Amino acid sequence: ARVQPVIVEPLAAGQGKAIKAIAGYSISKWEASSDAITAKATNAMSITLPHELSSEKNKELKVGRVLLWLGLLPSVAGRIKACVAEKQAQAEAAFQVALAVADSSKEVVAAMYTDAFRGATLGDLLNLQIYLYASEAVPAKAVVVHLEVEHVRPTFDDFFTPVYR
Amino acid sequence: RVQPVIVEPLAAGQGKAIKAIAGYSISKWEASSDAITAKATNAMSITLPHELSSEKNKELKVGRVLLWLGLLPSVAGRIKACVAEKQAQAEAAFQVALAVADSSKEVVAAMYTDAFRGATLGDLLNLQIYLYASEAVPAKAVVVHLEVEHVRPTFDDFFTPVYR
Amino acid sequence: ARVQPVIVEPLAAGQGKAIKAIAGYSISKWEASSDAITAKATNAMSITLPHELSSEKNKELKVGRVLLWLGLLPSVAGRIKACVAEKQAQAEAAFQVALAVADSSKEVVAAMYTDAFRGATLGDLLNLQIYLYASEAVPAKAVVVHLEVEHVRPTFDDFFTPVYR
Amino acid sequence: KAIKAIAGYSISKWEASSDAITAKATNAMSITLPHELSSEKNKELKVGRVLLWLGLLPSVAGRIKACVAEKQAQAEAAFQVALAVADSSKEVVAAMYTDAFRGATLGDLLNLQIYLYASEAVPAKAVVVHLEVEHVRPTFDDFFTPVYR
Amino acid sequence: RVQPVIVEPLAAGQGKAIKAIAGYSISKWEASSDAITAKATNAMSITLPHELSSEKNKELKVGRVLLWLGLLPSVAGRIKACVAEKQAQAEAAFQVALAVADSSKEVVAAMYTDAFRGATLGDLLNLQIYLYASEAVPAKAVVVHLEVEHVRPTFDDFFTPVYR
Amino acid sequence: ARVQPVIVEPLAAGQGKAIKAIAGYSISKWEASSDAITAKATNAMSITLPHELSSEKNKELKVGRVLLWLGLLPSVAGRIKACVAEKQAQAEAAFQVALAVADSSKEVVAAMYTDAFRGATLGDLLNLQIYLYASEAVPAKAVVVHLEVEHVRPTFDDFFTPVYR
Repeated sequence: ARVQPVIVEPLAAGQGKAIKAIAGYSISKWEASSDAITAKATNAMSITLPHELSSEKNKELKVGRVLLWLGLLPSVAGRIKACVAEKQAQAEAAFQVALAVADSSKEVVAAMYTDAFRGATLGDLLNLQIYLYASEAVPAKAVVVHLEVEHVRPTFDDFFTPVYR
Repeated sequence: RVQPVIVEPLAAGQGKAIKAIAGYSISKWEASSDAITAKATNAMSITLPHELSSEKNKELKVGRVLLWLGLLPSVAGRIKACVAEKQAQAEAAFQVALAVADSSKEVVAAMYTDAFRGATLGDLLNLQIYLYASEAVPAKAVVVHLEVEHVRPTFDDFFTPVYR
Repeated sequence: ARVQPVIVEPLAAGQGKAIKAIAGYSISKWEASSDAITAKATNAMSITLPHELSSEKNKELKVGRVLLWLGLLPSVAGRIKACVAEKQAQAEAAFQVALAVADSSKEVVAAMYTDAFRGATLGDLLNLQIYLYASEAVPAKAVVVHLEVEHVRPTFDDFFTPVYR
Repeated sequence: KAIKAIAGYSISKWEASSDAITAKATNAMSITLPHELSSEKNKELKVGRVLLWLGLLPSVAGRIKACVAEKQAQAEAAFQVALAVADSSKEVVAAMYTDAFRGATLGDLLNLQIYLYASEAVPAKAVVVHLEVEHVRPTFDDFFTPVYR
Repeated sequence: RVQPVIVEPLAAGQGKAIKAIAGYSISKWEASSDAITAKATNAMSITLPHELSSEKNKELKVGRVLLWLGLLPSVAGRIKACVAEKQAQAEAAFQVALAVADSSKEVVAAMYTDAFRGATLGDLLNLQIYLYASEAVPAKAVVVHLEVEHVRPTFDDFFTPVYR
Repeated sequence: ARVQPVIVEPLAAGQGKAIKAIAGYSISKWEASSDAITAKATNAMSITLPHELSSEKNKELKVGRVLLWLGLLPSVAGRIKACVAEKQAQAEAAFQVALAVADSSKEVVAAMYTDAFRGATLGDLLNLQIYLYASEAVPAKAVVVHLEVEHVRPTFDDFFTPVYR
């Protein structure tokens, strides 16, 4: 005999529960500037490590969630899709095998790849690619990609480089 | 088992207010704009108020912030705006940006629940807002407001000492 | 481990919790017929008191909520916006400083100005204006505006005019 | 100390403008209600006490008088069945029908008529009746109309 | 029997502050002047601030008030100022006046502990201050301040509702 | 029915309760030699930091009271006023907006700016000026100004400069 009536708050952008990561982990933050693409063409673009993460310690840690949210040039126009995937030698087909995929057309331009990699070594993402694809041609450096990732906190980025003492 | 409900449509302006977290204040002000043509992105400096710009309060610890902008009702098309540090490239700011204020969306407000917490008002001095527009806009047709808050200056206290 | 599944009743128009005002107050009801407007132009239109409310008692009461819901000529066409505001000398800009604003385009053609005036004297609304604006030209007397307001109940509209006895 | 209305009752007032008026002729007219309460929601409310009293533009010679009555045929005679009668000549011009309507729906107010009788012609708008009917508080007239107009 | 003491000289500005009576605020502002010649008495309207002039707060109940004026340091001679309703005669206001602010006296401040209590800000709109001067004064050489206070507007609350 | 009769000690100069600062703070002491001024003219004169206080640690501490007591050349003659204020671009008007102001004419040639700055960063006083004004022309270096200030004690001016060991 329930009939509880709810009100629904419109939600201001940026409002949100934010989701901080499970303990012992530390989300890092870094970028990957886009290249200009031919219209409807789908270029691959490789995933370099951040400077600090190229260190030979951390290349074998353990990675959990991956969150690729795609920013844009504000006045870019067309539909745009992007996703992480295995190093395929070809085109779209990474999308047809991708676990998840971002879209410009739907409110949240983001994708979260939980379970996709937990828990790989951090260094092995070098084998991976992101993929980018757009309905329309776009100018270069206009689709920056903020993929984000966490790992067990670099336990021994604790101290100064010893030299000297 | 199923628990049927009934959505109540909700009119503009009647939503629950967000109280400031305790011990704070609010400090609204305006920041009128100019021009913006085609798909250019004009940038505006923020500008501190009357009572504010004083060395007493230039240190205060900013908390959350809000930035809703109000269009002239009859402006054509779609516009967006954001807050970020003086990027050398005007478009670039949106890319690092945490939130925009899309006009197409049902509600034109962005707020940064974090991002500015623990910050000096003085740092907020050099912190451009931006605009983008798909069309043409007659000058000062658009005027960003902004709630901010900061721990209350003792300011109120009692009066200035009578023996000035 | 929750996953409570809800049903959503479609809601018939006019259904609703209605919201009666906090005690001691009494909502009044009155009108303000619209004037014909030039297309895209934004005329001001002044707020007269209702006959009974012009009485010199009530002009100093205390006003709480204000609810301006905008009715229409059923076959009026274009986008229409309306809002109460300070007596600006100019045009749209009252909208860019208005706390709230009605729209034809969104289900609820209404706006509720709680906190906007609580608690002014009832008489001081004379300083205020509503504003009206439309994407398209409209015929006169086609956009009647039912702004509604409450106040402490007129404590001494209790009795007959004494004359005589 | 005026005679305040009992309990939950709520007085509500309105003037009714007059008309042209010739000497000796009884001049009929009809009460026609505030629009606000003329609704079907509340025409069916229970009336209690009612009284009319009528001001005059000061420069009107001669006596004038009025009353509320049922619709008539010869009209003029209605004073003879009138249960009270306001008059300029009288001490207080007010007339009070405490009893006569105390039980009525406002539905019958619609077919009641007020009458005017100047002795000699008086210019239009020089007389203005005011009614002071009284009735129960509307149940609806408290909570807002639902948002979804 | 005698209870010897020892007066402590007290430096400018170090006196005990007067707290506002509880639940209030403070609302300082300026009111710059002009001219004043010979022994004429120029009159100035008070002028309500930025945030103030809004129908929400035009009713608020004013409490006490303070009015200290600051001379340009090097002005000649002696000047006085007061607050009263628009007397038809400019000199006359001092005569009904409750307090002046003499310059010759050690401390140049007048305050009206009562007199305005229970008053609307709106009434305060029509309420001239005055000046008098024994000499000549270059324009805007003198600038009355004024503490006032009024019950706090809820104003702070939380933010404007996000759905503007 | 009180009528307690008091005696009043004349007070020798220098006698006084002295006022030491609230704990954790440490008053510092430093100077600012005056420049010659045109009669009745009011020059600004900037506030440099003391040598030790220019250190990049302390420039962000917390400042409480400020006490500007003005010494003089003993045989200087005229009326003299001085005050700290905001960096105005003009003349006297800093006095008409100054919270407090010293005077030669009244026993205590001093001013204490409690509440004026509590609690700014120590470094931000660089934006401030003192102002000086005199009824009569005065010779240079004749109106030295001993403004004094305290701050949280420089917590880590504790140790020797490490070099070496």
